Amino acid sequence: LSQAQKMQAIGQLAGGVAHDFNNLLTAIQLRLDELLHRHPVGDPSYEGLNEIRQTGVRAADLVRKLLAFSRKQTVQREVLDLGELISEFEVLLRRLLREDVKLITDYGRDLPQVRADKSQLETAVMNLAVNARDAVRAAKGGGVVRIRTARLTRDEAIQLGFPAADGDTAFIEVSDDGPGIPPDVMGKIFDPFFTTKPVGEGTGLGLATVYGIVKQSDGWIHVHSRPNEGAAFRIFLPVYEA
Amino acid sequence: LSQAQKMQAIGQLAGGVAHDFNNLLTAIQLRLDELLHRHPVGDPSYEGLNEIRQTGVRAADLVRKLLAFSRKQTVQREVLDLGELISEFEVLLRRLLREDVKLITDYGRDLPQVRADKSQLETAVMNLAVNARDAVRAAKGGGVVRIRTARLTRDEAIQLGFPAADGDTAFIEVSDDGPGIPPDVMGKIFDPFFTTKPVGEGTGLGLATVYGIVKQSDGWIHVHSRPNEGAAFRIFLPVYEA
Ligand SMILES: Nc1ncnc2c1ncn2[C@@H]1O[C@H](COP(=O)(O)OP(=O)(O)O)[C@@H](O)[C@H]1O
Ligand SMILES: Nc1ncnc2c1ncn2[C@@H]1O[C@H](COP(=O)(O)OP(=O)(O)O)[C@@H](O)[C@H]1O
Ligand SMILES: [Mg+2]
Ligand SMILES: [Mg+2]
Repeated sequence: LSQAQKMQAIGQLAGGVAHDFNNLLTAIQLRLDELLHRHPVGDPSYEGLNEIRQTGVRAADLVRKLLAFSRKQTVQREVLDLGELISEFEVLLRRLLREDVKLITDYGRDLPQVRADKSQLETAVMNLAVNARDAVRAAKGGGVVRIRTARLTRDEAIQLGFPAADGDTAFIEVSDDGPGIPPDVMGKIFDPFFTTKPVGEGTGLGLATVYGIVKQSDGWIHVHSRPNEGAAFRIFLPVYEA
Repeated sequence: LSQAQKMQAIGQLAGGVAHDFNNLLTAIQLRLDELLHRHPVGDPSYEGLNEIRQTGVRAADLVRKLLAFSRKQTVQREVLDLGELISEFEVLLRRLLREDVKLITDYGRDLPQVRADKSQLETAVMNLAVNARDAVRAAKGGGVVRIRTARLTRDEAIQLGFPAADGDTAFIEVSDDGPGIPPDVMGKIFDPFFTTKPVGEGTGLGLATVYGIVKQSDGWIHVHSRPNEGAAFRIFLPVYEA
């Protein structure tokens, strides 16, 4: 879980980099094949652009083959009671908060069955919690983290965050009383290695891990957060039956 | 060991790619800053080269931060008896050969103490063995893998393979009766993801793993092999005392 779950993080970062990287790479390929058309065989600039083109084909290939390997990781999708899951999380959740941070937990009606890798959801939810914990250091006394497990019908899902709800849906939400996330950053936030926290503190690994896990679990994740009025990360998973 | 040692491989590939990649990247940077000097602000080609330059600064950074994370892995350097190590390896070595492949094992005099991660050397030696096993499928009946644990004085080391021997030195060697490795390829052989074996079979992971482990262990690795007269991979580690 610090060894087996570092292996896990590598999976989810490798998957996200692969996405960012390949988009960048396309930008580069477009531009370079454009320059090659401008400055072909005869031009002094052709050799330099070609050498770059072919040396880039090589550097990209290594990266592609590494990322692809660096994912190839294993998951046990269990049927899990959603409530029973969070009740056992409560203990670590209590462990890492303490100090001041008031914690309030809120279990809804008719709490659904959900298909997922248990150890993954643990991490997902812990990453969110730790995030919420650092987001309220400033209030000392104010800080107030709130996690809200619940059911949701297709309609209740859409307004809460998830546009593409087929039918019923399971819902987790780690809220907080922090400063919130400015619009400037809200887009870049699950980006691998993105952080506002300084060099030695921040890594930018956490939410890429979360994003990957949610996506990995047939799931949608969505945030609403205003400036000054605290963050709130919400996870949506499909309900299970058989 | 299939989970904990996939994590291990990621370490050693990430470390090797990092090396190859950074060399490629330099080639590209040289050429691109040259083109920017040729075609500056005013030139139509300046925008395309700059856009490429800055989008490349971004794609490289992700890769750098991933590789650097993707290594950060853990090792227990034990003092290990060199002979006692290989005797327990004999069992897996016997496991994976069988069929035809004649095996001969050869334990030298005064068999030294060596400082290393046990599970790593297991893998290193298994990767070599599996390699030797596939390298003699063609003789059916001929194939003959030979592993040769032994001591070596500084001089005996130099002629066997290792130029930079301080003093005494521990020596492992997995030889075979295969076709050998042509000069064309001998350079590219520990390169991450390099293989001659076709797409579905080969991965090119094995010897990058080995190279990394040897280097990881204050160690030198060297091969002599002629065309037609079978491969022979040799590992040199420093002897231990305290
Ligand atoms: N609950 C929150 N409140 C305010 N800002 C947040 C919260 N969670 C995440 N962020 C912002 O999003 C960034 C990305 O999160 P993460 O991937 O965990 O980075 P880090 O690991 O450095 O915190 C953080 O660096 C932070 O700037
Ligand atoms: N004992 C050997 N005899 C002949 N060729 C070898 C031997 N060991 C390695 N090679 C060559 O070196 C390449 C690299 O080895 P490795 O990294 O294990 O690649 P792979 O995993 O595909 O075998 C092999 O693909 C093969 O072409
Ligand atoms: Mg975090
Ligand atoms: Mg191999």
